[PDB]
Amino acid sequence: DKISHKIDIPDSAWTIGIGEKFKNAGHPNVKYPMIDDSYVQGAPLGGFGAGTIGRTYNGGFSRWHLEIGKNKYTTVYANQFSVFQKVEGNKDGVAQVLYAGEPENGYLSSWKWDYPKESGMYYALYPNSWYTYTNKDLPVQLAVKQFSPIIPYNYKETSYPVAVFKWTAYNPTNKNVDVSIMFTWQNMIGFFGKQVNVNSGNFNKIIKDKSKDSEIVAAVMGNISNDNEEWNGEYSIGVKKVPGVDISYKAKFVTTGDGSDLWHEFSKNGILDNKDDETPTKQDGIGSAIAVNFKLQPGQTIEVPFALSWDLPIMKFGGGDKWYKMYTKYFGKNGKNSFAILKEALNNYQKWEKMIDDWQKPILSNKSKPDWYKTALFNELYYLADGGTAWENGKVGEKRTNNMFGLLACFDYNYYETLDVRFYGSFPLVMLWPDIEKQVMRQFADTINVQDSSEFKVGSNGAMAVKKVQGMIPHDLGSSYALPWIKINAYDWQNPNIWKDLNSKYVLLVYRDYVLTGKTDKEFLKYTWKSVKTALDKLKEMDKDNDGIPDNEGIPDQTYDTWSMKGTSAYCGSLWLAALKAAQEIGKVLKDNEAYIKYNEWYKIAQQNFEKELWNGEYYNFDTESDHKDSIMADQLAGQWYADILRLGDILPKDHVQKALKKIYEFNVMKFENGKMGAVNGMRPDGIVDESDIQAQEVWTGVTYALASFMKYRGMTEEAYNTAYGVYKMTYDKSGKGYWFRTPEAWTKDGNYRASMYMRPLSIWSMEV
Ligand SMILES: OC[C@H]1O[C@H](F)[C@H](O)[C@@H](O)[C@@H]1O
Ligand SMILES: [Ca+2]
Repeated sequence: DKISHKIDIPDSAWTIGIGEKFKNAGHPNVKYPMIDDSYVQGAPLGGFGAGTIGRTYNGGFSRWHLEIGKNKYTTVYANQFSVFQKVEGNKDGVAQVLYAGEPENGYLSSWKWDYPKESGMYYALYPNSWYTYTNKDLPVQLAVKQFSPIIPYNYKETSYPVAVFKWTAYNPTNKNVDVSIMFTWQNMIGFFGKQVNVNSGNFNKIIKDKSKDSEIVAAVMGNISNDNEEWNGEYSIGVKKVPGVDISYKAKFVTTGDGSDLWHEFSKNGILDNKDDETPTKQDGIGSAIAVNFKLQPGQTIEVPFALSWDLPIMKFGGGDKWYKMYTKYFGKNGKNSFAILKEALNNYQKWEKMIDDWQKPILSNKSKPDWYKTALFNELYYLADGGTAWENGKVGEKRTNNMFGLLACFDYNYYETLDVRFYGSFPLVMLWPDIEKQVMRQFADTINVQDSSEFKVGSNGAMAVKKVQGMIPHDLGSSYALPWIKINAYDWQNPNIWKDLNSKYVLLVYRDYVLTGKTDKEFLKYTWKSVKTALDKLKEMDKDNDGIPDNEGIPDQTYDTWSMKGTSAYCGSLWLAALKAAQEIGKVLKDNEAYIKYNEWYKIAQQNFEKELWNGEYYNFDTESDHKDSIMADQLAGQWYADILRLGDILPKDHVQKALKKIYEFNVMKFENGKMGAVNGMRPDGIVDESDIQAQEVWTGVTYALASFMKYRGMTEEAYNTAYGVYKMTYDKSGKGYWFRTPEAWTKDGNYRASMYMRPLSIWSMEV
């Protein structure tokens, strides 16, 4: 490997061999079908709300999130980079597709597939990823850096449906070598959203943009229809000319054929026919190819940028609503703008690289932090793009001031902005994209007094319940299968209108968003204040026994939605205490004296009774009335965790908090698989995992990262990082279960999982507060 010295990969990048088989991989541990796309994954490309494309460590474009809210795992084999090399003096050169695999059927059989093992590496530190190619049959070594401009405090470039592929080629040998790099792409119009005639009318054109000291050559792959539908738009691939490279292209090759129309040209001398052809297709799939060719002398290095863009302006959800995607603000809505997007990337990628380096640098340069922690911190952010992210710029047919936003909990539980989960998972938004965060919270504020008296069947017990109760915060803002932002509470496994955590978590999120953006945004507190008061007042009515604390009802009436709580729970009780203290403080900021006094009174009574009911001398009991009420819960002091972040001080005695955290580390971490897999949710005081429910026997990745954050604030530094390390290890390490770029909600002691691609582990960013 002589190419790594010519590029700048951070030591904390996650790494794997191209074509590496992984032997330890986990699978779903549930009864019903659950997504398992395998361990062949990579860091995604594409902006927030743009739709994303997962290019895996084997080189294939395989995890398709272009249909917003859906996960489709299938390798589009025509989408590749390929290389040609010929040493001066030899009769023939060699050509190779840079993909460690081959097609299942006979399409593209002429191409040279099966990139060999032990001949290259993949690296990822989101939003960047890299491939190096160090192959004994390729004398010139190559590397690519690929990325999308995902940039904190930037709501523009961060939305773009674009990827840059910055190639570096170096000749370590003593002979001249002719080199070509080719990007191929299928015209994917009709890949989704078209019920019949899926290729019909697709056509490709070549754009040559020649301006002094600029040449870009690009293929635009679109459809003859000017219809404005979810399926219609354009894809573009292209390259910017640099000194010493020549550009060639082929506008149209057949993807549903043997591929020799293209490959016979590329494999001969690395130079394509430059054949334009705008003839639309009928049944056949078609694609385009953009190539560069250059000669590298001994010791010479050259850099060349390619790019990919996709202009699919309309997202459609299953309930029938069509919305424009955020990036349309910047490029237009007509779906004929893929070249403009591509051109912007090709002309500005160096600036974008520097902007990404500027934001990563504070963390990467901190030599007190171990590299594994940096690997997790950056790569967990993949989910902000890959979580079915929806970000609207108007309803089709509709002009408002704000752009509504939603992140899925996951794809198996297809619910936007699940608030009980976002309590953990929204840290990167408040810390890095706070205008999005506040918009999402205003969305929730607006739902507080919505009433929908129509009834739904509760999944857990078959009983009927009201969809949405006035003054109760919703579980979610809908489903991609129905009507995001419009029809809330798509979730039906339990009735969220009786949950005891949602209203408190809402208030805690509001105050968090004020505190972590500098305690300056009084207008945000003013906007949300009525909803905060309503939320707490409604929750107070669920106190059955007049101890000043809402009573859990012997059912799963909170985020642990199969784990029953009864009476006063440590979890919901501590959240309530903290929410009361937050509301007191907002009351002071907004000069609402009567609110301050009321929530102060409620807080004092609740705090006294919480401590009396639950403090056992070593930790806080799980709750007051359940069968295993003395279980040690990993999340028992979630309210105190948030109180630390919100700078609300002690809600419980410092000494008791420290004892409880040490107990959790000693039991839930260290007695669960020797502390190498995170914190199990429930442990009995005899040191055996609590078996009352599956959720008690699970490690929750986002809960564990949050607990690590809590330990860190409380000065338990070793315990914090050891606790978090288990999650990193399981996710990323060779000794783990292969969950990179699909971190699940949960695993059991065998390492098998529930709900890959989950929002909650974004909570790792609470470790950076
Ligand atoms: O894993 C538990 C988790 O499962 C689903 F995502 C639910 O919608 C969430 O409310 C719940 O917290
Ligand atoms: Ca009570």
